[PDB]
Amino acid sequence: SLLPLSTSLDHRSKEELHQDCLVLATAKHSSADVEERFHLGLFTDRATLYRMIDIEGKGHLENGHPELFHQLMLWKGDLKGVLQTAAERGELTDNLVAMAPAAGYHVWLWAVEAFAKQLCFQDQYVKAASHLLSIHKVYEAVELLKSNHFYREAIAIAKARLRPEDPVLKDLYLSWGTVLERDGHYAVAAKCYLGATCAYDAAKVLAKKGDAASLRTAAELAAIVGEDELSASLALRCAQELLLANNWVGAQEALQLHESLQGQRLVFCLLELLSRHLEPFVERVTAVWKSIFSLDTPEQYQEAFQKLQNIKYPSATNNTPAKQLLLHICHDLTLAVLSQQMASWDEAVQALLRAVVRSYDSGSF
Amino acid sequence: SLLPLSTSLDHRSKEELHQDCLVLATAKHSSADVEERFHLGLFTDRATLYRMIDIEGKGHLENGHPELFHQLMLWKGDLKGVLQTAAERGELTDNLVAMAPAAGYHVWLWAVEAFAKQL
Repeated sequence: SLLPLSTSLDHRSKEELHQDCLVLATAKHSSADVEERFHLGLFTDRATLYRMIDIEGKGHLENGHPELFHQLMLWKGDLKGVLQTAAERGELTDNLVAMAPAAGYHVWLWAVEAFAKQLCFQDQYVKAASHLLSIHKVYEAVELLKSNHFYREAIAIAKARLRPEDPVLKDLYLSWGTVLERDGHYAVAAKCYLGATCAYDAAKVLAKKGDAASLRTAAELAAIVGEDELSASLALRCAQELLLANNWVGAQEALQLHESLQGQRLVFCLLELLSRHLEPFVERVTAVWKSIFSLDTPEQYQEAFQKLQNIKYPSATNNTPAKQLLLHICHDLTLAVLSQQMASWDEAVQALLRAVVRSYDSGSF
Repeated sequence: SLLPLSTSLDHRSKEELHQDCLVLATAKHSSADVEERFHLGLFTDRATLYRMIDIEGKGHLENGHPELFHQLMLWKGDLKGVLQTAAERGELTDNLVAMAPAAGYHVWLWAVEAFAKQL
């Protein structure tokens, strides 16, 4: 058990025990004979059981039980010495630090501070951070935790200690988000940026994913945080990225989140009509605009055109997939069918010529 | 690890994370929607991550890890309460008594005296 050597050399032959008793009688009544048998320190005097305990401690190596090794000094009473020598060999543990304040408060503080290091090299940074929290080392309990690549617990501790207006918590959010940027987890990065009371970059990091659903969610987030033009740009960008597989009406309703993409809405209507034509038109277009989009009056029919003539697309060279080529052609056709009525036909014929030239240029027959 | 529930309901589908981000944006800018998802307490405010930690603690029974259960209150800061309730259920341990003198000397004395009985 705790003293295997004593119980081993205490159940010997009866003659051995008789000799031990004789030696004890000789030593008690008065002494190099008692030195050979250390266990008589249990009965002889105080100066001998100390040596017996020391022998037991140095014998407590082969069984790998440093807890009893360090507890024996508590019986001897040298708590300070065993605490000091335990950290040097990397043997300080929770058991030893339990009686750390027995010798004094400063002794306990030294014990926990030293145990923090060993827990650091023993992949126990959470326990170390808790121990630094014990002496109310609030600021230090988070820097090592985040440096050890543990941001969730660090932020939890910082919020538990520090008030929300503290400057040493937003840095945790920004650092965790920046780390997550390269990891490809843009949603949680946007969450971290949102929690850092700076949502301007949250929409951008959410949009950085590139998926149409991610683009739309970034648009909605930017609308929520008050970035109206940013949300409008995000919706416009998700519009084309939604049209690839089979989605036409989904992008039609996605363009509705802000009241600045009505021209894009009626252009994507032409996209749908031209795509269906691949399975008159100039009047069916405006009829569908009147019916579905509920825009039937010359009044706004001009101001819905002036916002569509202000944007220009690239030259649309030969090397490009036909999708955005058709999108640009249909946008120009929409501009033509707009300008054909409220003004002279010069703009209509010019826009029709522009559309036909764009279609011809990119080798598209 | 220490918070299996958070890392479980934090690696969900991308649409779920987008909805969580939308709810966080709605709650930050001003709220019964944030109550359903407790992990937003990590980002929302102080009054919510306390409830998240409490939920984690009450979920720390099925895995049989009372050490983390009692360490979570150290993060929350109620060392006295966790020390007092640990002895009643027979869960006071060497780890808990390590930070016993953090709240005070008499607290440590009570902690060791109570741990003596359980031992």
